[PDB]
Amino acid sequence: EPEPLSEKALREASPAIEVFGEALVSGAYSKSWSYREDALLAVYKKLMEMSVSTPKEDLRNMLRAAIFLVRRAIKDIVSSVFQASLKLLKMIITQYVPKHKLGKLETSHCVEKTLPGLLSRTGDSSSRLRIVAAKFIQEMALWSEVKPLQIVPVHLVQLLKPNSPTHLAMSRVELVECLLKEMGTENSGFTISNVMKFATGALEHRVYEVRDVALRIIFGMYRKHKAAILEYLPPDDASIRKTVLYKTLFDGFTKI
Repeated sequence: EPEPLSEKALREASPAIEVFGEALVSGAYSKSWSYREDALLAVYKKLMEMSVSTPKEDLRNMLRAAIFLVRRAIKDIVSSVFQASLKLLKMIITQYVPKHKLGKLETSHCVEKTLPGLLSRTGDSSSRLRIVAAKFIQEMALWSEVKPLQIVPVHLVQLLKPNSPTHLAMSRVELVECLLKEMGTENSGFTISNVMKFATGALEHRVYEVRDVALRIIFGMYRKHKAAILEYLPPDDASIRKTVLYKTLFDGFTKI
């Protein structure tokens, strides 16, 4: 058996316990990584095998309990556990919700409860994991169930603090750059306004490599939206060119 749940865990995981039983949840909370992976794979199996005749309220409660466990496991240091959480999350969004016609409110809940944690992992000190997490976010943004919600792009363009951790910041600017290229600004969630707010914010970041991606984003936009971009930025003059970024920006525009 997995070790007993702490008193803290029993109350917080009550809805999950109600749905899956204490044994499974104890596995999910176990200090043993194999018990955690097994628990998540068991949740995957339990949800996949739910008959369509299951009352909708039960199916919703089960989704919510599964997402509770997913949200925890997205933080896992062990790759097999993290991967099982992604497998489960992708299944809930792309298979379970549509199978049971639960509605896009449930899809929204899945994304909103997990995206912040997924984004956190893109700040990991190991490149392997940063890439895994960012690629999953990229794929989730483009799933047919998720794209029309316009959730992912909006989350990605939220303020980036100038002192934010380098790996986290780099992953964020690269995600925006990548998804913006692929999705554009029509019905995606990205707009000239929210991209420019994000990118110009990122230009203040302390790390050159971060600012450089922000410049690429702006140059990309400028090619398509010259007037809007120039109207957004401070006006070009001799004084502002004393800062290297703006010299680069405005000279770059003139090069384009």
